[PDB]
Order: sequence, then C-alpha cells, then structure tokens
Amino acid sequence: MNQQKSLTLIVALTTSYGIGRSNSLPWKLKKEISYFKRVTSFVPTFDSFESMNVVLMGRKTWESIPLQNRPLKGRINVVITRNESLDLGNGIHSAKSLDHALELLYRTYGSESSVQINRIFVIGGAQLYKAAMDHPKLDRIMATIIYKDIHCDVFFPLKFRDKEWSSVWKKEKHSDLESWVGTKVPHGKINEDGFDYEFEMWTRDL
Ligand SMILES: NC(=O)C1=CN([C@@H]2O[C@H](COP(=O)(O)OP(=O)(O)OC[C@H]3O[C@@H](n4cnc5c(N)ncnc54)[C@H](OP(=O)(O)O)[C@@H]3O)[C@@H](O)[C@H]2O)C=CC1
Ligand SMILES: CC(C)c1ccc(N(C)c2cnc3nc(N)nc(N)c3c2)cc1
Repeated sequence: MNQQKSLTLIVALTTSYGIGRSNSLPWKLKKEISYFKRVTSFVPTFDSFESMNVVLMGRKTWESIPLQNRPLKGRINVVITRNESLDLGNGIHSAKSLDHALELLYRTYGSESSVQINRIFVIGGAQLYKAAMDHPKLDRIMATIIYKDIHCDVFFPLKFRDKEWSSVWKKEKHSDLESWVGTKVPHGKINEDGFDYEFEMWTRDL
C-alpha cells in the first residue's frame, strides 16, 4: 500500500537546463505560473469534492516561495529536508526523503480520511529533482522549455531531452499532454517578456 501511484515531475527550464538563480526563478512569466498552478491543482470534476493533488518540494524551494504565498494553495504541500527540523509553517508537512513523504501521505490521507490524494507532483528544486529522477515510480515530466540561455546558477540534474537519454525519455503528442492535463493547452511558442517558451510532456516506461 505504498507504490500504487506514479510520480510526475514539473519544471520550467532553459535549453541549457537552467532552473534558478539567486534562490528564485530567473524570469517572471505570469502565464507560465498560471499553467503550473492549473496542472498541479487539476483534479477531474467527478473527484474534486474530496480529492487534492500533492506538491513535494525541497527546503530551498519552500524558502523561495513568497511568504504570503505558501503553503501553495489548494494542494497538499510537503517539504523534504534532512533536518527535523526547524522549518516552520502552518501545520506544514515535512519528511526526510521522497519515500518518507509518500509513507507520510498514505498514512495521513488514508482510506477513511476526508481528503483523498489524486496526483503527486515533484515541483523542485534541483536536489529533489535529482532524487525524483532516480525514483522507480517517476514516469512523467511536464517541462516548459524556455528558448533562451538566461543566466542561471542552479541546473536540472539529468539531460532528459538530450540524445543520450532519448531511448528512456520520450516526448508525447500535444493532444496527449492536453488529455493528461484535462484542458486545452497552448500549442507551440508563447512569447512573454520577450522570450519564447512552450509546454511539453515526456514519459519514461516504469
Ligand atoms: N521549475 C523551475 O524553474 C524551478 C526552479 N526552482 C529553483 O531551484 C532553486 C532551488 O534548488 P536547490 O538549490 O537544488 O534546492 P531544493 O529546493 O532541491 O532544496 C534542497 C534542500 O532540500 C532538501 N532535499 C532536497 N532533496 C532531498 C532529498 N532527496 N532528501 C532529503 N532532503 C532533500 C535538503 O534540505 P536540508 O538542507 O534542509 O537537509 C536540501 O538542502 C531555486 O533557484 C528555485 O527558484 C525550484 C522549483 C522549480
Ligand atoms: C507565485 C508563487 C505562488 C510561486 C512562486 C514560485 C513557484 N515555483 C517554485 C515554481 C514556479 N513555476 C514553476 N513552473 C513550472 N513549470 N514548474 C515548476 N516546478 C515551477 C515552480 C511557484 C509559485
């Protein structure tokens, strides 16, 4: 009663795998954040009485969220840290690993609990994304590719869009992205702040 859901990773990255700078995001793309919130919050209409998605994030990512914005609303948040702890929040869940977070979640939101888990997302940062990529239950990446080599200081840890990984990681058709996300999703390049980005979905067989 532990390995019955697959994990999905969601990330916005440049073409050089850049994800962050100065402990935040090195762009401010309101439509991209709005895509993030929709994908991570979407629960099919039949289920959205009692079901919620989960966002799993590293301690530095938790600290990068503006104070007045965390925990991230309408999702079950869990912060991963090896220091139990001082953290903070709000009744905020924490765990010392991805698997400890899963155990915590299945124990807390058990078959009887009023709130039920729908999908579980890993939402960053690089260190946690590294652990997610090694996890046997991770099978899907929702990537926003940012077509600009923006200066970054933190990078996505595995070059999953590169030739060396292309027998393992496959890019899905846009209709399949829409069907998974449950809504119409812009197709191809969007321009905001004078650079182009686009939404992709990649999968790995379990
Ligand atoms: N999509 C995007 O573009 C995203 C970008 N970001 C960016 O990423 C940067 C944050 O990345 P990063 O510095 O790698 O930080 P993380 O958010 O991965 O925080 C790392 C910390 O979280 C804990 N942690 C992470 N992985 C594990 C693990 N497997 N087991 C136990 N503890 C773990 C540790 O906490 P402790 O030290 O407490 O033990 C570690 O010090 C920021 O710039 C942020 O803006 C973040 C999310 C999305
Ligand atoms: C605007 C506030 C609520 C906010 C601040 C930071 C973030 N982060 C960490 C963030 C922001 N955008 C993101 N975009 C994608 N595609 N994927 C991610 N994992 C991602 C993560 C999200 C929301």
